[PDB]
This record gives sequence, C-alpha cells and structure tokens, in this order.
Amino acid sequence: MVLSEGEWQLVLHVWAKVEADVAGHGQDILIRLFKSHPETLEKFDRFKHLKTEAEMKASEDLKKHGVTVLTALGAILKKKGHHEAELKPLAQSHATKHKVPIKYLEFISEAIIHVLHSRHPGNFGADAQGAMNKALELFRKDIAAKYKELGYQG
Ligand code: HEM
Repeated sequence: MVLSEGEWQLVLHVWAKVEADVAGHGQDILIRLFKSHPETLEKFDRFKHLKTEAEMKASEDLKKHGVTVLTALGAILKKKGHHEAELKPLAQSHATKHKVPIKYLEFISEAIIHVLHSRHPGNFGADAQGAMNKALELFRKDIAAKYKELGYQG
C-alpha cells in the first residue's frame, strides 16, 4: 500500500503534538494496551508483576520504555513509507527474541488510536484517524512480511 502526501501530512501533524510530551503519551499508550488486552503484559518480564493501573503509572521503568517505543515509531513514521532499514532490526527482535505476534501489534495500534483521539480531538477527526490507521496498517503489513522472511510468520 501507498499513502498519499496528504495522508502523511495528517499523520505528521498530530504526531507533532504527541512529540510535545513523548513520555506522557508513551505511558498512556502502554497502560491502555495492558488494560484492554491483559495478555500482552505477559510478554514483558520487566513489567509482569505490576498489579494495578496505579502501579503502572508510578513505574519509572514503564515510562522509560514508553519513550523508547514512541521514539522508534516516530522515526519510522517520519520516513513516510521509506522505512525498510528501520524496520529490519525491529522485526528481528520482535520475532526472535520477544516473540510478538501480529495480533498484538494490532492491539497496540488500537491503543495508539484511542489515546490520540482522547488527547487531540481537534487534530484527530475522521480523516486524520483514517490516515493514521492506514500508516499503522502499512507498518504492520511490512513487519508481517519481514516476520515471514525471518521464519516466524506469527
Ligand atoms: C508500535 C509497536 C512497537 C514498537 C515501535 C516497539 C519498539 C520496541 C523497541 C525499540 C524496543 C527495544 C529494542 C528491541 O528490543 O527491539 C522494544 C522492546 C520490546 N518490545 Fe516492542 N515495540 C512495539 C510493540 C510491541 C508489542 C505489542 C509487544 C508485546 C506485546 C512488544 C514487546 C517488547 C518486549 C518484550 C521488549 C523488551 C522489553 C525489555 O526491555 O524487557 N513490543 N520494542
């Protein structure tokens, strides 16, 4: 798939607002993921012990990982589809080391969309949401193709 320039502009416009508070958005997204799909917490040996939302909010380690996740995703979105070099090491770690199925990447995609709609309603109307969904679908489609090349396919 291919996004139009206008689609990328909608994506990068709301992303610029996210970037005013990367740590805050990263915490909100991971907490939303873990609340909505508890099974995904199981993949994180680092965070598996956290019992409540309150404990998640207080964790410095979870906030640091939120920043890592959004910084990587930001770097990919800013390539506007030209992201093959960026995606290779991420696909390799997530297939071979962390064993993250494609379904869980759909779950975090949903979490991203929920938080942007909650925090940026004026810059995340229907057309901007459609553009962000397309961008995240492109990301998942290309990571899935790399999973297959690497021997995981899950
Ligand atoms: C937008 C999607 C995602 C991005 C951009 C992303 C990014 C990253 C990055 C950059 C790292 C550190 C370097 C590495 O190990 O590759 C990482 C680590 C990790 N990711 Fe992801 N990730 C994503 C989705 C997920 C999902 C959905 C899961 C599991 C449900 C997951 C599980 C892990 C685990 C277990 C680690 C290691 C954490 C630790 O340090 O103990 N990732 N991810």
